[PDB]
Amino acid sequence: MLKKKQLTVLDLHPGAGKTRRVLPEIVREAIKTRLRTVILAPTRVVAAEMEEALRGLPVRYMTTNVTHSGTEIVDLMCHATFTSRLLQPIRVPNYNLYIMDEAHFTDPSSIAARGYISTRVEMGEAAAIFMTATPPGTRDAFPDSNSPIMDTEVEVPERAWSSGFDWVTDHSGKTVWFVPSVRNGNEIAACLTKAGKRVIQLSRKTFETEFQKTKHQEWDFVVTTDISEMGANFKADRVIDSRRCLKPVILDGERVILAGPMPVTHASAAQRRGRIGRNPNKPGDEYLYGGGCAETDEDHAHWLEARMLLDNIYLQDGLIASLYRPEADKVAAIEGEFKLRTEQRKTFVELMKRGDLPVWLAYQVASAGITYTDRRWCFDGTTNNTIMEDSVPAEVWTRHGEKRVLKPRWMDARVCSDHAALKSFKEFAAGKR
Ligand SMILES: Nc1ncnc2c1ncn2[C@@H]1O[C@H](COP(=O)(O)OP(=O)(O)O)[C@@H](O)[C@H]1O
Ligand SMILES: [Mn+2]
Repeated sequence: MLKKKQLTVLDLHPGAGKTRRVLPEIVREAIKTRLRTVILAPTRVVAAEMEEALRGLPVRYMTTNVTHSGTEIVDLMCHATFTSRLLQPIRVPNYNLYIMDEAHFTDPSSIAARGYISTRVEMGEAAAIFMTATPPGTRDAFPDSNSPIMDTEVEVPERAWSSGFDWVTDHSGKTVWFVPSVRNGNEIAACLTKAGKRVIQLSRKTFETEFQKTKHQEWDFVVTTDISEMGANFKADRVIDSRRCLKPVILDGERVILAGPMPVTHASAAQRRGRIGRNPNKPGDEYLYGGGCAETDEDHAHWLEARMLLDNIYLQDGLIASLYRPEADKVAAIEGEFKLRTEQRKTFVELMKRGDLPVWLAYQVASAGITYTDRRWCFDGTTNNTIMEDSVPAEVWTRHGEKRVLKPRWMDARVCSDHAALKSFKEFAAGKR
């Protein structure tokens, strides 16, 4: 059963073998029946794990080993690559079958991809399989696992501590710890180091290049933000979960703020817990969690950002894809209201890719008719848009040979929320990329 007008949700529990056992079964059938197929991985790390599982099968990897093949049937790329080529003039094949792994990923690109795909199925042109243990709207934070898990609600620290949390360091196994922000992770990683622990810190931006150290290095703690929910694999016996995240929120339609950490969805909680309990020979991995879950995530900027991407993907004349139905009421918008014309869309795409700016911010710049390399907007905003570093106004040497205070016309706190984010924006403002 692969060629019909239907979207299948494959929702086996974490570790049941969606990526390693089921996926190759589908690819083999799609190859056999000559079905133009795309496989969508959330990250390059998952893409490499798919390659091990798919070795032997004719798959065209559109990901950074590629050897020429006369078989053109199954493509594999990241969610974000898929959506990006759909925004670009580059021609994306009209696949008969879409296979989305980790189809709960809530990056705006993944959300937009699911909207595009569900619209193609809804119109009779394709089939689709969404692989995820935690489909949108699940209220089960404690699904089944391969091995029994010990769940404990505790007070989870979010700052350095002197006393009160001895159970954290009095543990000899390996721990994955989900923190509410990169800054909080830094402060916690320094406390754990002080106590004689070996700590690796991961975030979404560093995940691709630094996750590999968790396999070629000795560690006691992985201190990380929510990137590791989707398909990160550690050999850990314990997960510590604050169950909270900073959330980017559009305030008064004019700016994005990072709103003070707010509980995660049951799906996120389930996915974090799902990093352990995966080995049937090891009962009693521990899931220690800091608070409750909430499904009130409509204030997250990524729902509107997904509409901004989807308004810019052509399907047929006068038709704009809707969000995947379980995600469609998360955002109030006018369909098409973010559609840019051809040259501004180009700028939008390039501000998001080489510029490395959040979708919301790239949209403000592109739709103002600013070209990609014109950085005068990073300095000409209102004084409440002044970016601080070490409690003083940040400054850069501009491409016009002047020292200017960083003061963007549109303010998005995600570009100055941590040291790495701000360094990156400072180089963008100076014209260095
Ligand atoms: N490199 C590996 N070698 C052997 N077993 C693995 C490896 N990676 C994962 N597994 C195990 O295979 C099972 C299925 O994993 P996976 O297909 O990723 O599950 P799912 O996609 O359903 O979350 C899990 O028990 C996992 O621990
Ligand atoms: Mn998987």
